[PDB]
Amino acid sequence: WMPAYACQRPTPLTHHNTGLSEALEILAEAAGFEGSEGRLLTFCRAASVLKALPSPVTTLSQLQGLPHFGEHSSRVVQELLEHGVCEEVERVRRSERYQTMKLFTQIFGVGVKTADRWYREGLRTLDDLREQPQKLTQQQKAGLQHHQDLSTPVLRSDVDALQQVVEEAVGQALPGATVTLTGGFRRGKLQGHDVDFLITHPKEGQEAGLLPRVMCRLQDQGLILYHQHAFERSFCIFRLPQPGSWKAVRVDLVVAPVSQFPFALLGWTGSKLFQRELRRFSRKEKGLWLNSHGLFDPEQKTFFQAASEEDIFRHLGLEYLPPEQRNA
DNA sequence: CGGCCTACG
DNA sequence: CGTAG
DNA sequence: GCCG
Ligand SMILES: [Cl-]
Ligand SMILES: [Mg+2]
Ligand SMILES: [Mg+2]
Ligand SMILES: [Mg+2]
Ligand code: NA
Repeated sequence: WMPAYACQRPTPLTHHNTGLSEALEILAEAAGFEGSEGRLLTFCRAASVLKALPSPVTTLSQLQGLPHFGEHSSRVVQELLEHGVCEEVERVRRSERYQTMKLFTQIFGVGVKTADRWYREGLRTLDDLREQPQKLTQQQKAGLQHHQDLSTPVLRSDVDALQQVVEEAVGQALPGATVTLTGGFRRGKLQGHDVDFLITHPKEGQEAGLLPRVMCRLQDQGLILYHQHAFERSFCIFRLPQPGSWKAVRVDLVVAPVSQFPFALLGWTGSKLFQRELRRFSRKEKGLWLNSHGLFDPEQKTFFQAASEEDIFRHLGLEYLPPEQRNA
């Protein structure tokens, strides 16, 4: 009664097993910091199964038969049910390795590999990093200078204001181009740590060269605190107005041709785990190769045309899930 | 045991 | 290496 | 870590 892939079941944003899923997610995150992507995936998948259940797990019996629950994830849940805490989870939470890797990887421009190297060198705090700016990229310098603002949640109210300013620049860059809110806010989140936008134009080909024109215009309006500069994804830090001041916010801008827009919308709406699971399902169960540009049949050597996300779910033999049910 | 999503900057 | 969902 |  519980399918094995997250793309085969609705997952709402709020659910009935929040504490259990959060614990499993700590173990997933810690596995990622050690480079164990397989263990990360299993703990993420097990967490997501609990998000999709219709009521709280109250007894270990209720895990029997659920996919992605083996000895380890079951023991975590058992300890939480019996004692309200899991010793392994709490040991990870208080560990210097976990806390420092979490802090470093949260920096824009720093991934697991950089964070791990800094950890092995003995670095532990952001001020440690600030004291040797020679070992930092321009991107990392920006991420470090803006880290405090970037750690503050972006509210839905902030999103609406940002969308209007992006639409103004996009309209001058290319009249008729459109801006669609994606990522977590499209799935119904009330907060986030960034804002994701997808830009297209109804006339195929007109979107070529668009993103540099949009970036130049936002830069000229004084709104860009940082960006990496032909391109189609821009990872920016924007100046967002606040009462009597402003704050830095991460904004991602993506361009797609309208022929690819359903695939880009699907990919950029997420969740991350939902999309990994959907691509895994496509390839392993249907023999089709999915990305944010299209869906390829490698036997016929043809690309599926899609005019909607609904088309893509139908192509893959899956019941449609609206964005609010993709919170795997 | 092999596999674990698949891109772009 | 970083980034994204 | 789990699935097939
Ligand atoms: Cl692993
Ligand atoms: Mg986002
Ligand atoms: Mg983003
Ligand atoms: Mg992210
Ligand atoms: Na980072």
